[PDB]
Amino acid sequence: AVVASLKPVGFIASAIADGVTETEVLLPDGASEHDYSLRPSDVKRLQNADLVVWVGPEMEAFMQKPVSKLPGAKQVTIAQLEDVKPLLMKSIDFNMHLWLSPEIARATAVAIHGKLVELMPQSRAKLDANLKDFEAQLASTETQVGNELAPLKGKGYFVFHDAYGYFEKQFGLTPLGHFTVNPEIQPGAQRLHEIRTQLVEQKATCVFAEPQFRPAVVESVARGTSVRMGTLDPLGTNIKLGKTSYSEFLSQLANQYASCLKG
Ligand SMILES: [Co+2]
Repeated sequence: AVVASLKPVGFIASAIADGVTETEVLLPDGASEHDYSLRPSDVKRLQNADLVVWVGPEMEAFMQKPVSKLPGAKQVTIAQLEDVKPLLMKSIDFNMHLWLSPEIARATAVAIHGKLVELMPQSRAKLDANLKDFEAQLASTETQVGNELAPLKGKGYFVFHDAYGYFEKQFGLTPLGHFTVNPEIQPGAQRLHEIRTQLVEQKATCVFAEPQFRPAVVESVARGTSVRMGTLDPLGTNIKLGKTSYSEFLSQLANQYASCLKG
């Protein structure tokens, strides 16, 4: 099996490995990439994996130590791939939400493919086909997502999690910035004043919460203002692993944006 750190990383892995081997994801649905510790049993899961795919030490802090017990030959460490490094964005220290970049997703898929071919040369033909099928899917999706978000150019929005920079830049979306907010408690008066001022001064169209946010949080932020409330899921909790899962994840995100922004 290929073991991926986070679910969308698993979506990319499962496209290349479909019909050759299994793909498992380490981070459970609902968990945060920034606040997690691996299970006691994951140690054996990593040792048995054919391949471990992760972003890198600036993203999955929960994997630094366990990954040092693995040869670099077993790893696809996306942030440190030669073709990924020139693609890294700041951030105004790079933004490490790489699985949201169709071009880094392609570089990731090439790396996975290269390595599975070495380990399973008998499955070369299937692996080659899976890479070709992944490219075809992703290019159709890029076209669809591009068409979807183009009429939304110029509509400014804020988000509560700075995870979307690679996606936004490729598809011409107008983010205004992000806010650092507690997902669990209602914002107090100060934080509400600072946010709502920006919402009004910058004439925001939307604020986007995330699934792990209890509804009353964003509702409190939006109260009074004419700003609409949306939801984005950067980890595609909703979507099941499989051949078409990465393309599905990107389309769902574009729909989430459009569902609030169209208007
Ligand atoms: Co994040």
